[PDB]
Amino acid sequence: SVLRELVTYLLFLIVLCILTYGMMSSNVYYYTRMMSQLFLDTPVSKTEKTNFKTLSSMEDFWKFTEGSLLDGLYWYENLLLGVPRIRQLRVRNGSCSIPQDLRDEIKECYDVYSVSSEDRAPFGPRNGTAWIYTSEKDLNGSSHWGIIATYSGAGYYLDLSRTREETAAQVASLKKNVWLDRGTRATFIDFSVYNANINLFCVVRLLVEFPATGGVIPSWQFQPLKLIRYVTTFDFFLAACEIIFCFFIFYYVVEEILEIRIHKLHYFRSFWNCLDVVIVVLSVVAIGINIYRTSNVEVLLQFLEDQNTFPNFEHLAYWQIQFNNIAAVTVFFVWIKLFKFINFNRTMSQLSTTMSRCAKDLFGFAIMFFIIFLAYAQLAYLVFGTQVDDFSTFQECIFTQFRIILGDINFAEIEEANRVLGPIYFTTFVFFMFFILLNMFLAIINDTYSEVKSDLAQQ
Amino acid sequence: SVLRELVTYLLFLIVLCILTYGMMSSNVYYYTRMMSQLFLDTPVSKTEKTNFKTLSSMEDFWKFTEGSLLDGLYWKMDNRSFIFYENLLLGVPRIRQLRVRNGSCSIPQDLRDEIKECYDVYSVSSEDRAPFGPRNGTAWIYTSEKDLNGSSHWGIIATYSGAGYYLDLSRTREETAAQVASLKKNVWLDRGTRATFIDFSVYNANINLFCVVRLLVEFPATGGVIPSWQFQPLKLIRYVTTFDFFLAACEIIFCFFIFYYVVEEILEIRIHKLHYFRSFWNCLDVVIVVLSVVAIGINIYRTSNVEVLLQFLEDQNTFPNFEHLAYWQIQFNNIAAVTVFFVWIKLFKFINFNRTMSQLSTTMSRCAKDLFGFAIMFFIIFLAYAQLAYLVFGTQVDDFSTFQECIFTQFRIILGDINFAEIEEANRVLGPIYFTTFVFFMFFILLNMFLAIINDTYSEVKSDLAQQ
Amino acid sequence: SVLRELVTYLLFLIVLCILTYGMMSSNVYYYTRMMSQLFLDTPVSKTEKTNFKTLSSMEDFWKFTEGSLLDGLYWKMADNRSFIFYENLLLGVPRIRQLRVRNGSCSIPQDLRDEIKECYDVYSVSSEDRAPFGPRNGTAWIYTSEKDLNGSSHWGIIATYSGAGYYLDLSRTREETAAQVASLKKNVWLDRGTRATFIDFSVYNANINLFCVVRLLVEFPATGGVIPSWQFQPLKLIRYVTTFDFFLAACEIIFCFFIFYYVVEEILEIRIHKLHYFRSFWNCLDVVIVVLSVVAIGINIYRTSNVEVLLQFLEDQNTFPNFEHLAYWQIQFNNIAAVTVFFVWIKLFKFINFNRTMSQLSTTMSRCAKDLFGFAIMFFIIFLAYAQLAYLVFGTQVDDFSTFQECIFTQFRIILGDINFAEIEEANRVLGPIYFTTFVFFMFFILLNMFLAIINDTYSEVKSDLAQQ
Repeated sequence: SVLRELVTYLLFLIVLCILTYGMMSSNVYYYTRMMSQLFLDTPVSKTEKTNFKTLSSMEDFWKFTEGSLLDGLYWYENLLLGVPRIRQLRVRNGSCSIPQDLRDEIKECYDVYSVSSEDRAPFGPRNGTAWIYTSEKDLNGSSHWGIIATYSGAGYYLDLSRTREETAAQVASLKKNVWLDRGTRATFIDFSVYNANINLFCVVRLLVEFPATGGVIPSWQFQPLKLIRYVTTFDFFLAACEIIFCFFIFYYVVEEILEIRIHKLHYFRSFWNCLDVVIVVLSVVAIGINIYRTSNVEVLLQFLEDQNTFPNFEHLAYWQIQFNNIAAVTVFFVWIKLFKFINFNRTMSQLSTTMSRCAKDLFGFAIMFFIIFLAYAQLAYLVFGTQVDDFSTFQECIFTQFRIILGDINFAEIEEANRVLGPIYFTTFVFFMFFILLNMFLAIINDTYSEVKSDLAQQ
Repeated sequence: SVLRELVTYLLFLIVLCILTYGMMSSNVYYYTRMMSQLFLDTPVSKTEKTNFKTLSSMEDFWKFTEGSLLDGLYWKMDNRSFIFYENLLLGVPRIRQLRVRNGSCSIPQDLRDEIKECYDVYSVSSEDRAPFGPRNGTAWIYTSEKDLNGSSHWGIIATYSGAGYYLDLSRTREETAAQVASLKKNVWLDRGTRATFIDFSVYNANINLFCVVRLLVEFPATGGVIPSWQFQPLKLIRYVTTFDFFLAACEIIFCFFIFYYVVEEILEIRIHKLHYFRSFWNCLDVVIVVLSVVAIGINIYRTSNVEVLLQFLEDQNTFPNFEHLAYWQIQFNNIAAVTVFFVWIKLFKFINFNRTMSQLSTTMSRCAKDLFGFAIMFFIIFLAYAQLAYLVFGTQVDDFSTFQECIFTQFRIILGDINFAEIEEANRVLGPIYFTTFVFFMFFILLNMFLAIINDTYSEVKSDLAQQ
Repeated sequence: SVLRELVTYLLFLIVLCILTYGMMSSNVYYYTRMMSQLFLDTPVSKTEKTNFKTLSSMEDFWKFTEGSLLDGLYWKMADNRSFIFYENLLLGVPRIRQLRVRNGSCSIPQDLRDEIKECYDVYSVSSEDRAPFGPRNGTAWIYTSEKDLNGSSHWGIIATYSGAGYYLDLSRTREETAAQVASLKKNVWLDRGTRATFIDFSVYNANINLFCVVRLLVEFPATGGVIPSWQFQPLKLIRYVTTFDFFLAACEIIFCFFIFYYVVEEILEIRIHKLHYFRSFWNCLDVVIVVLSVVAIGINIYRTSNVEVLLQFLEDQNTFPNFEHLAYWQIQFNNIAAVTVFFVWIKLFKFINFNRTMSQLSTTMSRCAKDLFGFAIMFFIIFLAYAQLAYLVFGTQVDDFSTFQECIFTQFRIILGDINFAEIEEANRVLGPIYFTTFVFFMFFILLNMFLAIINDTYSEVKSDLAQQ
């Protein structure tokens, strides 16, 4: 009856497990450590200890862009794959309204970054393309969604060279004619690498944000890509597994459309059918991303030998990230669907009936729990927001509250920032979470279990 | 009926949130962060690895003042000083110490033949009010609290006063260094010194936000140094942008809501339903109204009491007195945060839109007199353990040095965030006994008693409402 | 009536708190912290990063004695006194003392009596050396008895040492203590037979009225290595100075009167009425409190009445102040007072019955104690089985299971999640993960829930019985 259904699903599960195991051991994560450590951890020179992880000004950034960058870009032992690009976004003088109370000394004001306040005039000597505005369309750029703002794709860009002898000269020329004024608000550096020692790709992005209050906020992201081809037999086995998984999910969506065709009258009143639909949509988006990257990985090999043109390879990294994050939740949902099927004996029948008969009550109390949770998170944001660095943003406040529930409290800066109303908040939060609120879920489950056992016994 | 109350409560909550996050400028953290990293983490000199956070003596303070402070204060492009090329230093900084007099404490007659001086711990009754050193300037002459425009501080060791021996520094670096060198030559920090303060302010005209800095160094009566700091941003030129006018309009609307709520509360307390505090929502409304009125009072008091800013602006070569404004800003922020928390908690009055939520609310309500009655006993045991820990470990751990610190350590014990390598070496017996018994009684007795009360109450409430 | 008992207990509690928290006065934590940071955390020299807390050999100890110790002891301004923080006065001179064992004090196998020549046992009073050695000139090379040294046993980490040994009294200035220590180092003073070394001194700090007694102990185990330990204790020996001291004395007298009254009342209530008197748990608490209080009073009387060492020091202040027994008895008195305060606060449960909510909870606890004891026997038997298995398997490798008590402490910490599974997995790749996983699973899934089952059953039973009746 359900033997085939269970069997098909079990077959489907082992295919996913094999694919994940093949994906879990790509020997790439080691490579990304040992490639990021070259740029973000090597001092700028033999004298200073400053690196990209701990930038603190503009002069050290100028030191970094001629030095620890060129030193690690031309010499694990990766090599270049084209020409890199440096771009900046900046605001315009007079973007503010200085209060009339004090204007005899404050002559220049630059607002925080925004599209309305962005500068478009040609500044400095108009010799090249770094001293003139180019729109987002002309650069084929997109948003970045940085730390303190979101940055567009336009700006003042300049493509570097393939030989360090000329890249150093041109970056020194850009340093001589002052390029990073007070209005500079962000700076991007991008390039691509091959590392011919091991066949594995990567695209890099380096960001420096200049706040209106002084200082720098360095940010980075490394995302490798794979050019997997028919090399070994295990690769052939994985490819065959991928193909049979594509056919299996095709069959599965056929049965799903059949289910929604004959049983269209009611298909969302059950919790499991929603699981099936989310699983199938995540699977289809994952396979779409996979086929997209497989189609587009062949375009990029033109830059391996010699091409003096910047390769625009950020969408590949974005979609690789999305693909990984979709695959993780997909396999989690598949394992939960497996957890559904265990209803063989009377004991498991009682357990499943108990878990199913107390779903609306648990959902109902989740609302109260999260109302209290977000009230506490908002209190923490309003009290420690400016000082602690663990509560600087609302979502970071929520994450810190979840970590505190799992016993990862600090309480050092919490008490230092506010000697009263900080300890009060911590003690009340701990007392109410660990003794009162979290026990309501258990109370609901206990009462439902007792009711189910009594009902079956009297039946 | 209830819909009108719900919608007016929703509008009140919306305007309150808009007010709170209007003055909660995004990414204001990095301004104070850069200031702290500049004035705290910087080593006092190129050779030394000591900074302000790790001061341990008085020569360390003298090296810091002539070192990291004069580097982080004065920048070159009587010209002005821009800290990060954006932050402008307003006026001059001020340094001020508090002293005690020889003879404030008495030496026993047994040891009077080898110990002469005796300086008490800091107190107002034992404070030095006499000139000393080369008595020519204001750094060697006592100036009272009112003649100096100060107030109490409440440091770590004690609560210091607003008087003492002060000196207003200069606008440039060349002569400020000379002033500090002269204060170092003629000994300014003797054995009598009990505290020292440094204050200054910056503007950063890009955003419209002042910053007030205070660095406190306490010299305890046993020897040593306890450093402290405080960076607080302020906004005193509010009306600059259109969003500021929007915020002012929301402020007026919020005052209108608070007045309406006060009128209704007086009406419902004076004649109708006298002594109606038997409910919970009424008490919650009273707390919210009282907190809102206190916040409005503070805002009214310190929204037009900005004549210190005008007095600085008419002559910018003086010390800007912005400490009271920072203190009242901090108090206002605390009151507003608590008010927002309680307004959010009030939302439970309206979530009864089905049977499940109503049943959950009833179960949570009917277990209020039992959980409170057992929380009394829980806290009796908790405070007994805290007292024992204070009496045993209060001299040597740093986590039990004060009673409140003892209480905080215990809530942290439950989360497993302890050392136990310092509890066990502080007292080899009665330390492990403490830890073992505390863990056993917290996890195996009282937690299960809380859960038992909750379980029994939920079952009884559900059964009785279902049967009725 | 009950109000009389309540008010008398409240007055007793108030007096006891006044006394104990007057002893725990304004921050002496910083007084202790300054000294400990000055001596323990100061690196032995400019280049090396070694401090007293991380000694590893004999040469490290010799660097510490000639290095950070003299710098932290003697401060500058004719051979004047040294004020440690310009405020703490070094009293008299410090003393250094060691313990030794005899050459050939063990048993070595006859199959190696030509390969192994010298042997020194672990420390024991039957194995300690008592003969002159080296350049037998002064008191550093001649054994001096415990009675002649006015000392006592210390109970260090490894063993309980004696009050005797080879001692030397240092000087009042750096230029002479340095020479004395250099002469001790040249004519080798620390051989392989050394088993311990002590350093003692005291300071005053007249700004407050509080002595500090410091002892630094370094043990050399028979298997090699160094184990450092320390002890900083503040004392008040000149009590009556200010008016608050007179207030504390009056409170002391009042507390003694309360203890006498309680003793006579409990004696007259155990004389005839209720000759058993012990099956109440409140009478047991009363007698526990009375016994602890009279022990504390006796210790206080027999330690304060003996400040004769202070007088002897005050006659001539170029001698070693012998404030060791005073610090020891101060520590004992502090422990007894802390426990007494704990139990007096716990006795407050006798009066919180003002309504039904507290009454039913107290009844629930009383009626569940009898079953929780029965289950706790089994819980602790299983706990001790796990502890002994961990001691026997991981005891020689992990450093967290070296002794049975350490195994119990480690298991209680594991219950909190304060453990490092990597260290216990490396020691034994099999039976390590099994022990940890099975312990966590059975402790949290089975043992922690039977307690809840019993508590909930008894609570529901008593609530329903009261409601029905």
